[PDB]
Amino acid sequence: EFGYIYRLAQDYLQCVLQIPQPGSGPSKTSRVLQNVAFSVQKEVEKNLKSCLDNVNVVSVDTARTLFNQVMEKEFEDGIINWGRIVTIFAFEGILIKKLLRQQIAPDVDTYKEISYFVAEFIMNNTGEWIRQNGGWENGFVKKFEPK
Ligand SMILES: *CCC(=O)N(c1ccc(O[C@@H]2CC[C@@H](N)C2)cc1)[C@@H](C)c1ccc(C(F)(F)F)c(C#N)c1
Repeated sequence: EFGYIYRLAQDYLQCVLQIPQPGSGPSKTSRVLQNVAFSVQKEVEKNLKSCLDNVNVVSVDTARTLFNQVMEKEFEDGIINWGRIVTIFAFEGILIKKLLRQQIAPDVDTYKEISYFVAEFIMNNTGEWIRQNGGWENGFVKKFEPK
């Protein structure tokens, strides 16, 4: 459900921003996701450096527009797979790093807005495929957890 996906998206943004939230800590799914998505994010940052250096992410609306353009390109052939879902989180990590650095009126309460639209996209466009492929615990974690 939305709340579950929003918590994954929020946890990943907090991981990239170096602000882990105090308390019981991230779930097993979140821990596995942070590891795989961060690895994909680092690869994307290097491989698409010229492409990422040409944008100025001055606002949440600018980040939303950029994210939608990436999603149209990522899923243009209509196929969904777990590697593509991990790539969504990798792009939200890149967007929050650019927003911290380039946002016009830096607003600490706008990192949750990026997490929100990423969760809306995941739920609306990939949610049914995720559920049919086992959800996060029986699908995602089984595929990507350490061997
Ligand atoms: C380089 C083209 C470009 O400026 N661009 C863009 C980046 C990435 C894709 O598609 C991904 C790579 C190929 C597929 N696997 C998906 C498409 C277009 C823009 C729209 C862009 C630049 C920078 C960012 C950044 F992350 F830095 F904020 C985004 C985003 N989000 C998009």
